[PDB]
Parts: sequence; C-alpha cells; structure tokens
Amino acid sequence: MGDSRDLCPHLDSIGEVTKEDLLLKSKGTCQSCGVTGPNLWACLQVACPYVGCGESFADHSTIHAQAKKHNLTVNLTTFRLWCYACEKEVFLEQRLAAP
Ligand SMILES: [Zn+2]
Ligand SMILES: [Zn+2]
Ligand SMILES: [Zn+2]
Repeated sequence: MGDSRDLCPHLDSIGEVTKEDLLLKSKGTCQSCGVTGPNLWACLQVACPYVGCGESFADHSTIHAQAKKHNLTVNLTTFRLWCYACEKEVFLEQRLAAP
C-alpha cells in the first residue's frame, strides 16, 4: 500500500531504473527528437530507458505515455515526475534524504 501525496501509486510499480539512466537521460536532447535538455521528460518505468521531449518539442511524454501507457516520467529540467495516470507532477516520496 502506498502513502503520502508526493509518493504516487504507480511510482511503486516502476521500481527504480538506473540512476545514471536519469543522468544520461538528462544528457540534453530527446532520444527520438533530439530537441534539447531544458524541458525534457524521460520515461521512468522499471524497464523503459528513453528520454522523450516536453511540449518544448512534441512532448513524447504524451504520445509515449499514450502508446506505451507509461504514466510516470521524470523532467530532467526541474527534477520531478509526471504521472499520465495520476496525471500530476511528483518528486521522490521524500521519505528518503541525503542520498
Ligand atoms: Zn501514478
Ligand atoms: Zn515508457
Ligand atoms: Zn521526443
């Protein structure tokens, strides 16, 4: 059972992809559009390594969450998540600290 608000429901189903994955994803460009770093949004499912765009370009965040039904993604622009399911933005459950 999940809890707290920052912690999203599907956030526990995505497990924890490779941290560095969030680091290369933050490389600076969409992997399918090559648009830029700011306003990027890479998928964050237990098994979906790909850095999509944010409206900034075509927002793969939508068609990608729309095609793969993946709701959670992380904006390497501000460091938060986005559940196309809970349809909102969320940061690490904060339960952790000084990682
Ligand atoms: Zn969710
Ligand atoms: Zn995905
Ligand atoms: Zn894209």
